[PDB]
Amino acid sequence: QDRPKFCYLPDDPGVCKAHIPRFYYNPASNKCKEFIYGGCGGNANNFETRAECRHTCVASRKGGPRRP
Repeated sequence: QDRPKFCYLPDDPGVCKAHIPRFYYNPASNKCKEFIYGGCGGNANNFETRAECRHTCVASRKGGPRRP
């Protein structure tokens, strides 16, 4: 893909018992979401905003003149 494969990795907050506002890209639904990060496991898919999350994987695209 023209985009990073780590953007496909499901949200991986890990297995810890904490709470940190984090974000991941969901290509399967073509949408950004916020998740609660712990502190145990994780991946390269761990942002702090939706505008970043889309600019990471949903970059370089020109198709659909303002879809409904």
